Amino acid sequence: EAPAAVVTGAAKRIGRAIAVKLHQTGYRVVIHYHNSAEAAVSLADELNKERSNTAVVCQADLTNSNVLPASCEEIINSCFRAFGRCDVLVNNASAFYPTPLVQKTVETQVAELIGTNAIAPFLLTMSFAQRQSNLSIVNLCDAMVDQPCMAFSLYNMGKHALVGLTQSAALELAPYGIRVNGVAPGVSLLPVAMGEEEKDKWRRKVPLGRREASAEQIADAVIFLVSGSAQYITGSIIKVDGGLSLVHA
Amino acid sequence: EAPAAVVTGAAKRIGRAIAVKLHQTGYRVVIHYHNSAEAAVSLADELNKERSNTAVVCQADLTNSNVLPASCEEIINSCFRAFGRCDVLVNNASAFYPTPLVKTVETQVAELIGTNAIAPFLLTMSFAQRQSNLSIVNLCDAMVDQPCMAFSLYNMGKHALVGLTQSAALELAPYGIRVNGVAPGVSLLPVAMGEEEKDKWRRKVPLGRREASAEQIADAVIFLVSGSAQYITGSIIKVDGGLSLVHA
Amino acid sequence: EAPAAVVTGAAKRIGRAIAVKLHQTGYRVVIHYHNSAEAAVSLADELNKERSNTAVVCQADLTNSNVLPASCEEIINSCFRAFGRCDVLVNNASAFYPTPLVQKTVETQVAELIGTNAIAPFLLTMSFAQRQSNLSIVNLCDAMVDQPCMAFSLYNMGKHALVGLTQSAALELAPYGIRVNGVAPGVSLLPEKDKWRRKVPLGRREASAEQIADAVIFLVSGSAQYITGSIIKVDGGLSLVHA
Amino acid sequence: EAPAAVVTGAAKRIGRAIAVKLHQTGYRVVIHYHNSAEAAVSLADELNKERSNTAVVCQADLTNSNVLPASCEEIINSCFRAFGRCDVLVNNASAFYPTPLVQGKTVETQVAELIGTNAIAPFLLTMSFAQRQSNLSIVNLCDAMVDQPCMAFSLYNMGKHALVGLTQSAALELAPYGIRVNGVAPGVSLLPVAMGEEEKDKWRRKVPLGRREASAEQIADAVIFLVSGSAQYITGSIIKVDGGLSLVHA
Ligand SMILES: NC(=O)c1ccc[n+]([C@@H]2O[C@H](COP(=O)([O-])OP(=O)(O)OC[C@H]3O[C@@H](n4cnc5c(N)ncnc54)[C@H](OP(=O)(O)O)[C@@H]3O)[C@@H](O)[C@H]2O)c1
Ligand SMILES: NC(=O)c1ccc[n+]([C@@H]2O[C@H](COP(=O)([O-])OP(=O)(O)OC[C@H]3O[C@@H](n4cnc5c(N)ncnc54)[C@H](OP(=O)(O)O)[C@@H]3O)[C@@H](O)[C@H]2O)c1
Ligand SMILES: NC(=O)c1ccc[n+]([C@@H]2O[C@H](COP(=O)([O-])OP(=O)(O)OC[C@H]3O[C@@H](n4cnc5c(N)ncnc54)[C@H](OP(=O)(O)O)[C@@H]3O)[C@@H](O)[C@H]2O)c1
Ligand SMILES: NC(=O)c1ccc[n+]([C@@H]2O[C@H](COP(=O)([O-])OP(=O)(O)OC[C@H]3O[C@@H](n4cnc5c(N)ncnc54)[C@H](OP(=O)(O)O)[C@@H]3O)[C@@H](O)[C@H]2O)c1
Ligand SMILES: CCc1nc(N)nc(N)c1-c1ccc(Cl)cc1
Ligand SMILES: CCc1nc(N)nc(N)c1-c1ccc(Cl)cc1
Ligand SMILES: CCc1nc(N)nc(N)c1-c1ccc(Cl)cc1
Ligand SMILES: CCc1nc(N)nc(N)c1-c1ccc(Cl)cc1
Repeated sequence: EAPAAVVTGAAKRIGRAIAVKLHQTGYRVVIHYHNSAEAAVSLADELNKERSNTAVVCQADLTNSNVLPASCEEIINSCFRAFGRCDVLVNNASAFYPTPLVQKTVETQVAELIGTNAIAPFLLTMSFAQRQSNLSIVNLCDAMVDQPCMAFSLYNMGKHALVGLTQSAALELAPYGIRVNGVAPGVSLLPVAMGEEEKDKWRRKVPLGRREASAEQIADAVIFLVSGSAQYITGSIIKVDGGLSLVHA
Repeated sequence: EAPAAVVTGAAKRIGRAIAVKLHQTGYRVVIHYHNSAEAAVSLADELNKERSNTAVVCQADLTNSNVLPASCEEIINSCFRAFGRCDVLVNNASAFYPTPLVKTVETQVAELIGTNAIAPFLLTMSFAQRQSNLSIVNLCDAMVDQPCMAFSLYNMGKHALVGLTQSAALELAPYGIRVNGVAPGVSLLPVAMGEEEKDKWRRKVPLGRREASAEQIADAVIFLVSGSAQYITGSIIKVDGGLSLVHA
Repeated sequence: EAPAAVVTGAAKRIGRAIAVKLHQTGYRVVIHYHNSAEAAVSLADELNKERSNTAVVCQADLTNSNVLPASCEEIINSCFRAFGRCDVLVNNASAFYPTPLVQKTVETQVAELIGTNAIAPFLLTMSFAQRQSNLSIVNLCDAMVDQPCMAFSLYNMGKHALVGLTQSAALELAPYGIRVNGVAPGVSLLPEKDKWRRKVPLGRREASAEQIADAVIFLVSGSAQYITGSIIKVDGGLSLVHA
Repeated sequence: EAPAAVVTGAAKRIGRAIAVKLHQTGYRVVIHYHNSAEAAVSLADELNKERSNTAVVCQADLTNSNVLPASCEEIINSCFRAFGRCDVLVNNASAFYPTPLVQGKTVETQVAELIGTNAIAPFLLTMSFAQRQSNLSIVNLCDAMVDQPCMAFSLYNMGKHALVGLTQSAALELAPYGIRVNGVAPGVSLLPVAMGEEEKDKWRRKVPLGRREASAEQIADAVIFLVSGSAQYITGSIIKVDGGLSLVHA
């Protein structure tokens, strides 16, 4: 039978491209979404038009709270309910906004930024492992974590914690045959709210091509990590950043 | 006038040695503690016997919760109320216990990610908002990239603290606040640990086959807050006897 | 036309596996060797039996010396002469032995360890770029570079230098569309063996040269067109394991 | 009896600052130099005027060659010859110039100079320091920007990366001998003498902490900490002294 993957935040942008490319590869997919119901449903319909019964949606808020463990367990359970197995988890969903140190509550910001970027990946990892071929987890990291944007402390803290998770889970889950790796974009699809002049400023920084990564280029690295061509790779984080992280101030 | 410092988890072990050394250097100290009230008060009394009105205690749980921002604002405020200034913040307090992937898990998240990362972040916000050689020192972990098995939430917290160190160094540089870390390998070993297990850790350390004293950790904190470190920000100094360089 | 690749130290072990997989992928290949002429020619015979005139050999000593720049220019030129193009350079050749700090001359050891592991990759990079589509260079790094083996100072130095070359050349050659990346094995083909295997988290799977070659195939592919300056560890998780 | 230190490339700039601060701390010093004879002697005269017989000069080219091991052995021997002991080695001397990958000295001369001064001579001096053997240590002058390198400086960057590898490998292997091995990694400190003020200001404006380069004494302060008793458990560590520069994105 066909393997099955969960992709978080899969309705739009990079998560959509990952879900598409996994499906093209032969996976059945759970399209997790939070607010983007119409886009999630439209994607599942597109994938099911290609092969019936190969895509479902699953709604969840991945903000940290006392029920986040239950929500994460339910996302994994939704893959077993639909497809009878769960071979790949892709932790893609992520909040991003500034949290300046000097002048939503700050605890809501902690819950959203650390919850989506770190705690939900951790809880999803627990539930993936507990509910258990070529099993693997891919975490969407950030190649610029050590040269961060000013005023983004909580986002940066969350992405650093996700590197720690990737490493710790690779070590702990290797005996169960589950590999755990990361893909670290530099700039890929730019923020919807960002003006054209600012987008071009970011583009001009990238050595390879002076352009952002497509979503498909990011997804290409995810497909490699889940493939049989990566069977001895665990704990690794692949930068897909066009050289951006090597550029000095 | 004498500068003042806040040290979190200062009643015992490394945080106690840091508070002692800061005091010996000339700082007035806030000794934060959670459960260890008798040891925090005994330290305060020792330091005030050495020089009157130079130490106070401040109790707080640094577990993450809806009240943690207020608690961290109150720790910093305690230094201003006692001493009229707050020049140094040492984020030392830390929960450490296994969280296997295969207390509720959300309590473990609150304790391990709150003490190791969120409380340092909120303390950093409160310190900066209240603002000469100002600096913050974060107690990191030199083994964060070769972590102990089954310690994912602790490791996640310590990685998040590296990110805070860097992000806060960059954002607080314009205000003249330096932000750095000290990363022990093994220093004071857990008190429950049998000597046979302690000796196994000691044997791994290239430099002397022995754990760091708390005082050796504190010496790196004293350097980073001193005028000999005035250009250092965003740096994490390993104090690990070469342990992180040892392969499996 | 089919793209072409140079693989250094391609007669045996990892380099041989890389050459085979590039050839299977559709590359024409230059098989570099120093001492292993019989194995280089045996490999070329196997590859040419599959597709005629798709594999040649090239002899060079990659020890640093006054003639190393000309040797490296000749390896690159051999690819252009055989195949009319040179799309991929894999810097695989490497010397490995201990050089204790406290007690071949030490300067011969510098020439071999630093020359084969770092300087010849630098000179090959220069010649590859100067003679220039999906162009890329892949350097064989070491996943244990920051947890080095005791008494291997010069080997470790040269592998660190190779990381610096990977990064510096990625930046400088990006405007030319040449990507520069690394693959960092941990324990692959062993030179006591069991001791090492039991420490690898993914130790249920034997380490293989083909697994290393798979990462090289990804990095040279169109699936890696935005990837430059990246070093992929292929080590079963070994570098995550504390002492 | 006062401890003794060797500082390479100590006639001017950062290496002079390091020699001066070690001397102020109580060390006797060997001021190594290559071409800067007048500045080396000037400095040793100043230090000797402060306390007699506490500074000597030693001349040596640190370019790689088949004689480099003998030169490095001789530098260490000069410390024992003058002072009877050698407690600290500071590997400061360093060539720096561009070596573009795509197109005067031959490339092999550039290799010998850039990799010799930045890496091979530190390795040979480390071997001779250890063989000739309490608070013994080595400090290597690294570069905080080694992972965000300047365009066209590949050989310099390769040499600094190799020096990180040496720092770590020598820390591990020399720990049983009680010799600590650490690094200090400037971002921008004293700017090139050839650089125009406009270009210097471009660099200064990038630095978060103060929008200025490190003084030479700020770099020396980190060296003095690492050789001190306050660092007695620290080995294999590289301290950035960079004002936050390495944290700044493109
Ligand atoms: N784009 C880049 O250049 C870039 C650069 C560096 C790293 N990355 C990483 O790559 C991944 C994909 O980036 P992207 O730009 O495609 O991300 P994005 O568009 O900013 O976010 C992806 C999705 O995350 C989901 N999400 C946000 N908050 C959530 C919450 N509270 N609960 C559950 N889901 C939530 C949202 O789903 P709904 O729309 O359904 O609400 C959203 O569509 C992220 O991890 C990002 O950090 C991207
Ligand atoms: N010891 C080592 O070898 C070592 C190795 C690597 C890193 N480090 C780091 O170095 C720092 C000091 O280490 P240590 O061994 O001295 O630490 P420790 O003894 O484990 O803990 C220090 C103090 O943290 C406070 N703490 C724990 N949970 C708390 C909470 N919920 N709220 C507030 N405070 C809390 C406790 O204060 P009360 O007693 O008052 O409750 C405790 O005494 C830590 O950050 C540790 O991670 C140490
Ligand atoms: N095996 C592993 O586990 C492992 C681990 C970490 C990193 N790596 C990296 O992976 C790559 C391939 O490793 P491997 O074990 O397959 O290497 P290997 O067999 O030790 O050597 C590869 C080839 O390099 C060539 N070589 C050595 N010294 C030379 C010189 N002076 N001039 C020219 N060529 C020379 C030799 O070719 P000839 O036989 O023709 O003379 C040799 O067959 C290396 O860069 C290595 O450092 C491997
Ligand atoms: N300045 C900075 O901003 C900065 C930034 C990053 C790293 N660093 C590192 O910090 C250290 C000191 O920097 P600096 O700017 O003071 O260095 P520098 O002025 O460029 O060079 C220091 C000395 O190196 C000696 N040297 C050069 N080539 C030599 C050779 N072939 N043989 C022997 N000695 C040789 C020269 O001695 P003579 O004059 O006697 O010939 C020179 O005075 C260097 O390792 C540098 O890489 C500095
Ligand atoms: C808002 C898009 C976004 N979402 C998430 N989850 N993470 C990010 N790192 C970004 C991001 C992308 C490009 C730039 Cl230039 C800045 C931030
Ligand atoms: C329990 C002491 C402790 N507390 C905290 N906060 N962090 C740690 N990293 C440790 C610790 C020290 C030595 C060993 Cl061997 C293991 C863990
Ligand atoms: C001789 C094989 C070899 N050659 C080179 N060129 N580099 C290496 N790192 C090794 C190697 C492989 C396995 C072990 Cl355990 C140690 C070293
Ligand atoms: C020429 C001074 C110099 N010498 C050496 N040995 N290394 C360096 N890294 C520099 C240097 C300092 C500042 C700038 Cl901006 C650029 C280079």
